[PDB]
Amino acid sequence: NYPAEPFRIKSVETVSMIPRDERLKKMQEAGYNTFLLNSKDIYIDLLTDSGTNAMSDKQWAGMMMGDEAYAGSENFYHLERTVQELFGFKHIVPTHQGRGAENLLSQLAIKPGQYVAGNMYFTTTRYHQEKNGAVFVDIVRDEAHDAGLNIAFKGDIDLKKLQKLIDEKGAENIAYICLAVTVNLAGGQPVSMANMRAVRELTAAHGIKVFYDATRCVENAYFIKEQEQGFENKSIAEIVHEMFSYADGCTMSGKKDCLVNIGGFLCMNDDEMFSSAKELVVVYEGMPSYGGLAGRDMEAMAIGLREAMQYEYIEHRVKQVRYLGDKLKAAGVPIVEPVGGHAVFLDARRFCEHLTQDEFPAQSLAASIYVETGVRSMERGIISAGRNNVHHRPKLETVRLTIPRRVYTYAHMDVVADGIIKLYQHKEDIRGLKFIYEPKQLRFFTARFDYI
Amino acid sequence: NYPAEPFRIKSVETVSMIPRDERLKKMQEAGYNTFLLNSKDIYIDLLTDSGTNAMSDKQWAGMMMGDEAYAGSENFYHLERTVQELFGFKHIVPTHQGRGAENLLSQLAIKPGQYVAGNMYFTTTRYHQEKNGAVFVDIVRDEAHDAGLNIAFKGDIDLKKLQKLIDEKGAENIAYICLAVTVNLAGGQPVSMANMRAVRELTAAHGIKVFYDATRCVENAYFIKEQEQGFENKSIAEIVHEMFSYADGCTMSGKKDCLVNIGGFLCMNDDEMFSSAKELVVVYEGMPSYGGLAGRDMEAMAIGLREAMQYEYIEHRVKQVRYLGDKLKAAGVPIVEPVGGHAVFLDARRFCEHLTQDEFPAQSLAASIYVETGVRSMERGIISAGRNNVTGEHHRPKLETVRLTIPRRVYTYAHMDVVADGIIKLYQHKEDIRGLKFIYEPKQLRFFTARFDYI
Amino acid sequence: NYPAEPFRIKSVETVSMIPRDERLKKMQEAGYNTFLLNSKDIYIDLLTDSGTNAMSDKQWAGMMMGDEAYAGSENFYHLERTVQELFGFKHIVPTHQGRGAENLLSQLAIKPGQYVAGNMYFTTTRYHQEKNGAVFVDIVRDEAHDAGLNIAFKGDIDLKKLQKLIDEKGAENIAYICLAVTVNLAGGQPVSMANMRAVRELTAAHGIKVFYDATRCVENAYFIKEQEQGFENKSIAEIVHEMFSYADGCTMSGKKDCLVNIGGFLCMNDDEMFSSAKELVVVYEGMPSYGGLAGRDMEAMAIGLREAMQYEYIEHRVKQVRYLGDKLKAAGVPIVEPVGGHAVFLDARRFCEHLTQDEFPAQSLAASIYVETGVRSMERGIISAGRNNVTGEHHRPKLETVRLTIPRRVYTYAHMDVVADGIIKLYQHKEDIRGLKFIYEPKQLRFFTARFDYI
Amino acid sequence: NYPAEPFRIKSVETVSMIPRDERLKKMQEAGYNTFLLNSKDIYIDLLTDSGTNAMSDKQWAGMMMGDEAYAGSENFYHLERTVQELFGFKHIVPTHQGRGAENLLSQLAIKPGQYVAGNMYFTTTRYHQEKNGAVFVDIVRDEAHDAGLNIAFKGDIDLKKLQKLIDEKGAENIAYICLAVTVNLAGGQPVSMANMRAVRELTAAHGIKVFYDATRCVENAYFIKEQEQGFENKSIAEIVHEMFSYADGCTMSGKKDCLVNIGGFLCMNDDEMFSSAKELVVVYEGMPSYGGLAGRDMEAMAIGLREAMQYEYIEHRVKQVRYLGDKLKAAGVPIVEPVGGHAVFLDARRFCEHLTQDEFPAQSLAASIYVETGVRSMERGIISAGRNNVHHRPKLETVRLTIPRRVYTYAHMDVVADGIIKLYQHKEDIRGLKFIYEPKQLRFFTARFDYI
Ligand SMILES: CC1=C(O)/C(=C\N=C(/Cc2ccccc2)C(=O)O)C(COP(=O)(O)O)=CN1
Ligand SMILES: CC1=C(O)/C(=C\N=C(/Cc2ccccc2)C(=O)O)C(COP(=O)(O)O)=CN1
Ligand SMILES: Cc1ncc(COP(=O)(O)O)c(/C=N/[C@@H](Cc2ccccc2)C(=O)O)c1O
Ligand SMILES: Cc1ncc(COP(=O)(O)O)c(/C=N/[C@@H](Cc2ccccc2)C(=O)O)c1O
Ligand SMILES: [K+]
Ligand SMILES: [K+]
Ligand SMILES: [K+]
Ligand SMILES: [K+]
Repeated sequence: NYPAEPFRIKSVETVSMIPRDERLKKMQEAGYNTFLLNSKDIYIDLLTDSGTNAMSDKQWAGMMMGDEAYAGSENFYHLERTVQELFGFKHIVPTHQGRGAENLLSQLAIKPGQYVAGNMYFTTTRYHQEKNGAVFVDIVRDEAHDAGLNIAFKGDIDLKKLQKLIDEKGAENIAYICLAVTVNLAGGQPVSMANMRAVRELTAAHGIKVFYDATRCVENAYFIKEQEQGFENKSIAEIVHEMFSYADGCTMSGKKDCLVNIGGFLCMNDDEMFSSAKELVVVYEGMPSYGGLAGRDMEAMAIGLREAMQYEYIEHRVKQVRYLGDKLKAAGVPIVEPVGGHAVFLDARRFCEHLTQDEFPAQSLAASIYVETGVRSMERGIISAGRNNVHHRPKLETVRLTIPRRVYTYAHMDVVADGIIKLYQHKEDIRGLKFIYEPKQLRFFTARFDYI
Repeated sequence: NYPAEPFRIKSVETVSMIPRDERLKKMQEAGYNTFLLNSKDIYIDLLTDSGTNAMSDKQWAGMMMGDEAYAGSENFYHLERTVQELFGFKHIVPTHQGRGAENLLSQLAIKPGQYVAGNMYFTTTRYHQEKNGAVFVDIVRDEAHDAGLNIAFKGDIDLKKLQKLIDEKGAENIAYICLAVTVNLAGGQPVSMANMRAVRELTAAHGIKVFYDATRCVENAYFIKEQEQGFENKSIAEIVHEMFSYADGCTMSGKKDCLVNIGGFLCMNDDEMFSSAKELVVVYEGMPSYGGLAGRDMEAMAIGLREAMQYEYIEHRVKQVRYLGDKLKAAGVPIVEPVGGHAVFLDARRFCEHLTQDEFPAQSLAASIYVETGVRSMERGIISAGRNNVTGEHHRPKLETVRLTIPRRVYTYAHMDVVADGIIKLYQHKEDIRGLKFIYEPKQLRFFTARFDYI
Repeated sequence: NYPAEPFRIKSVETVSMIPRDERLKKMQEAGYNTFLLNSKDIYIDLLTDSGTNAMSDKQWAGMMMGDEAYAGSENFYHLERTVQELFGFKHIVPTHQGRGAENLLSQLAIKPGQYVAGNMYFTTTRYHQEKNGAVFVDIVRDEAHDAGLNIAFKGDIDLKKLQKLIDEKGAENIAYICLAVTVNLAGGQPVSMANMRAVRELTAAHGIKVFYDATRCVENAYFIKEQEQGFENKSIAEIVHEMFSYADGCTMSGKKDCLVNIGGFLCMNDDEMFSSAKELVVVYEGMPSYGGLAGRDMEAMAIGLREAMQYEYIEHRVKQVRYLGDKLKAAGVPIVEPVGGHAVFLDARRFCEHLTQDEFPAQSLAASIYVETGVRSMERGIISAGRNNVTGEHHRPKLETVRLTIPRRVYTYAHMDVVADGIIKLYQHKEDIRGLKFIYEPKQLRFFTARFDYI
Repeated sequence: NYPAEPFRIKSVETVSMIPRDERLKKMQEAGYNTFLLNSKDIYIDLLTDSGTNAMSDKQWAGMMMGDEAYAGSENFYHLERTVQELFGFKHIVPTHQGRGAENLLSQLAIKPGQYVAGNMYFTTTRYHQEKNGAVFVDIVRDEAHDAGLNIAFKGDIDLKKLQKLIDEKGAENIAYICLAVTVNLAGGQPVSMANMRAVRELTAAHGIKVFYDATRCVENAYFIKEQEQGFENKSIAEIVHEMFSYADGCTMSGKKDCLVNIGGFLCMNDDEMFSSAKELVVVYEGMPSYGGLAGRDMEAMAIGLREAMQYEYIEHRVKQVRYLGDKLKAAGVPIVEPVGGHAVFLDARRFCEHLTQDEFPAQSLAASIYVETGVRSMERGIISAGRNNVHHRPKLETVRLTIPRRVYTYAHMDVVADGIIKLYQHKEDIRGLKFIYEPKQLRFFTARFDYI
């Protein structure tokens, strides 16, 4: 039901084990904002799965083989051929991480006033689209916004919505479709191959380009192998390769499914766009031959992307997340369903119905969770959705327990679940928050609170 | 209760995950001898807790700071200060691992014909004692030889036996007392502080030296903290320091409780013996300032011994082993009791009570465990006992066991479940396990390269 | 005098050692464009001193201690304290390297139509200034444009030009002064402390901000210690701290003087600009607590910046480059003078005075150097200048040079001899060097992938 | 004439650069014994080439791939096949370093009262021979004991002496011939292939076994390629393999020519001796499958032994030593000739003729050299030769400047030479030593002196 880790522990990261009374003072020193906690005071850090992964012995051997040459590095060639083989795109440009690739794509592929349509959006991706003049259009199925609705492949694009956008706006005014795998904001929900194929067919008939946000494509491939009829006999690598065969290019944060702590890249099949991409990468990232990465990190990412294709690794990755979700759900703790590939999302408005929204139940729930167990989590609701000129009220008001790859055990998942549940058994005791410091911008990062 | 890992995974070691049918072929190519399996074919390797530990990020940082100088390495001085602080001995000599320290001690402290008495024995330790002319005497409590008896501090020396030896042989004819912590041969059983003090008191009244085999002294310290009344407010480091205050020196395999993959050392308080040890170490190991270790490894061992003093680390280490024993015992699987600090020992005589010992039930059980789970375990039964080469008969040990030896910080509870679930499943059909026979038996060291086939 | 390396080799990087005939084939397969050679085919790679440095054992120990947390990493706090101590700025934001910091600064500090004035320019720096609407003005001393003039502190800003700009355009229309240390385009020439103070004094009287391009500020500090009277009793760290006391902030490529393979940062004293920078860094680089770097790299950069303050290290760094220039100059080989902190620039116009600039003498000289020695160098001449795409004509730079760029702590004087001996041998038969012509020219970034063949 | 380093610097070992006045106090704190100096106070440490080498990036990648299994390690199999391929012996037993292999060989191959004959001897090797009851006989050519005599292949065995030993003692009373390559005590002097072939032919005709001390066999192979007629077209690896084809087994300290910081092994062709070796290694070293080494060190040594076969590496290794020797000899500094593979040996009785032997000119010369430059060196004369029951007066009274592999540059060699020469230009100023502390045993290690 829940497989054991398909690897051994090679080396350990020492943690402190400071007790509850001391954690309380550390939380109070952070003004009750988990973003202000220091890493040295954290037992289990579930802020994000981005860049927090444990590398393997083979990756660390590659780390000693960094060819740091400015051009012509063996590490660059290894990453290049690995991505060409596993993803099937003609051209690759490394970037220091995913939002560097998004910066390049959005400048290369958007004319001001055009539309970018996607299955929901991610913060940085949509910023770079809009900064370059695009209008974002959400074409995900309506169900993906219903947090409790347990349906498969919730990340799928609604073809009816895409058709409507083409009819109302015209194909020439659509810069591209942005298809993300998995869909982070919906809870890490996967996209079916049938949907990628149908989106490809409809866009190609109109000459519209498709670019993937590939950041968790291996988790997505696992959901396809597990749940999409006809893929039970296909390897993860076969599934990944077919996925990208329905795309014109992709942006990738290697910090996610390539099992590294830094790294990303931009892929594309078009030669002229590749030429333009090489001119632009020099401005922001570095020469096309390293893209703002040390040689040893191009090497680690090449090795990690291939490790991620191992069935047992990605099965265990996803089922470990699922174990945390299953234990919370069996206790009645309200969560986004179905559990996604990389995180369990608490529904904090359901958790703290005794507190009003304006008392910040997600922030105070995250604070309570650290004090009782030593775990940090992130905000994924109104605050992240931004404010609107004419707030950006989201249906998904979530607190994220984000699982780094290969870092934690099921016993760590139990510490997390036991603490969230023991809190949930006295849920009414948790206390609302009020600001005592709020900056104008990026407030989730440095704002400070106190109890009402 | 079983605590969560008081650490995170910093990096992982790749494993193959081959399925049962392919494990059966690897087991057959190994002649059904788990000692012959390739490491790359093993998912969970419980052959030994020696030298198989996972180091920390701080140790690996130390590995980048190896001062490889032949004499005067900063890493030696760090190892020296650390052992002087944590164990309290005056002098320390590094050795490449534990049996190199034993070689030195036995040459330094034994005159031929003298007796060495200990709480049971370990093979390398006793060999070096006997090779240098000592006669071994077991002075452990009789309870330690009852593998089913669930009692605390089973490793304790019987003071009456030690008193008896002093009276019959004479104090001047006893080279030293060899007190091991924990006691490996009894299943990893701890020694109480009460016992260490009484032994120190009795030997000191007669001028007799006491040297500890300190290889799992931190596991031992945890049992004292957990179970000896009056130690509940003492830190692991306090307990360790007090333990060694009752010895004249020690031999240590860092490969066990110092959380490293190689390394050991010899400690002593006597200045004259220290001079002689420095003269001998150059013969077998290296200079007194590196003792057959790279500078980076003295550094890793210095850091790891200090890491081992963290209460939550050693609590979890010992309770992870206990989890494995508890789950087996709850399904009725026969094991040595109580569970020791580092391993669970299956009682293969009872597990395979349809087989005779001449059909090698421990060897066969270990083969079955690997086939069913990808877990390697060690035969510790008639095969490892060897054959009497005077008579040609097997040595027939009372203990016919399979050792599930747990490396420190390498595995999780889910790995422990893989081990337990597969053993419990084997146990539910234990009568189906077949006997083995030799098809190749070397003259010596037969457990290492012997090959078998099913009867 | 040329000091010995004030370090030992801890580990080496394997190289192939292919002979001349096989180097000729690799050069031909690269289309005679050294930017196209494979790193594995190069013995001594002098393409750039950026990101190619050798780290120390202490830095590699830091690499094992990467706290990879998304926010609040211990490595960030270490980098923060270190830069606050050594540079003296109030606020620091990591960026993945120097041009990421430049992107942020130019967006934060420039209103469209304003002027940015500097001591010459660097390509990425000036691009981000112009992309955000600034007009660039060169206020370096006229001497810096005379490549043969052997004078000290050639990088100094002409205070009269800065005064002239303030009077003609108005102080409110100057976004900031961009003072680079050293000045790359003049050959790596240093700026005097006297000049930094005078610039600070003049700009402060008008409310004008000053930001340093601090990429080789430690090389710059060494020239001040060596050649500016009154600094002979000052430590490198004292000089560095005083330099930055005359700026409102800086952009830094750690890939140069912080002795790392990746990393950079943005510094400033202004609280309001710091808030805005924290809002912008999330757009392009990452959180203010990692800025597009792994935790291990913030750690390595923190350790390396502090290592760079050691006098003997930077003395040897700069004198190793000087050794290369001196040996070339003594054989009559034409170079930019005086030699800068990080590179020797061959004057390929004069070296190949039998070729026209349209025959690409720098590109060809660099191809010849690799064939004869296995040394890679960078074309910094008409090819890198690019083609005017409005008119189709080459951009024709006054400087037609080959850059021998020296990575820090990677090479020895014997490697410098390989470079010099081969160049001197080429020079003794310089008339034999052939012109090149395009056989493939990309529309943009032509120095990176253009291919050539001999005329 | 002197090639540049055939590698780049990947990482540096930080040193202090403390000046002369501070070095003087550190030397005085060491009682004027370089063995008592702390490594952190040393710029250039030339005490020994044993275990002090710089590893490569590929070796450090292998260090991250340590398979620490007690039996069946991939690292063991790699070392095993590498040694079988490069040395050609049937069986290999790892040991933690060379004297662990000597302990095994001497117990396996010596009956009490038998003779072991060799081309000179080394300290640990001869101790293990004699401890197991053998009588040592030196059968090196007489010239090898003449330090100033510049002749090629000074390490060669005198076949006339070997013949005499067989005739006087009888073949059955000779346990084995111990042939070392190079010969350390003679100054690192090489042995010719012609001599290894002739020793093999004579011993085999009498049934006498030959075991090599292989510790610097790659340096030896370089001397053969450079100087022995007919080997100029042979690769280093071809030469090494032919060398060991004239032996029944060998002891190897990997700490020397295998380019590692720890490690060694015992090789042999005989099956019964291998079986006996496996039983004995368990007592002293570890199981035959790791022999007292971590897996990662078996890996590093397998990689390093193959790196040592690169012609340009070993040419530069030897010529760097030769450069130091040439610069001293051009200044009139008296040295052992010809310069050997691993060290330059000062002749300190010729250097300090104004001081008597009993004033310890070698010790005080080593002290002076550290104070003026930051360099440590070792004693190789009477003190190392031991005392005799009925001193062991040696013709070779040498101070060794021992060069670790891949650690230092020619500029470091110049610091060393310039300091020894500037001393030699005022040689008469150096001051004799007297004991202020002398232990009974191992006195070179901890004894303390003062100036007369
Ligand atoms: C689907 C998807 C992502 O999840 C993604 C990064 N995720 C992140 C990191 C992050 C970014 C912004 C605010 C908070 C946290 C996550 O914590 O979820 C990026 C950017 O990649 P980058 O971080 O490598 O620039 C692109 N697409
Ligand atoms: C020819 C030869 C060697 O040189 C050798 C080691 N040399 C050493 C190390 C050493 C040993 C004893 C006293 C002083 C220094 C050297 O400094 O010269 C060994 C022992 O190997 P080991 O050190 O690996 O045990 C065997 N044969
Ligand atoms: C109580 C005690 N005292 C001394 C030592 C020696 O230390 P060292 O020389 O190994 O460092 C050991 C180590 N025991 C290992 C390794 C082993 C040894 C022989 C056969 C199989 C396995 C095991 O129990 O597996 C020990 O447990
Ligand atoms: C004075 C000065 N200011 C800023 C930067 C940017 O720093 P960063 O973004 O590289 O970290 C640099 C780095 N210069 C490199 C790299 C390079 C860049 C373009 C073409 C070729 C090579 C070179 O001189 O080789 C610099 O020298
Ligand atoms: K990270
Ligand atoms: K090991
Ligand atoms: K780099
Ligand atoms: K060493």
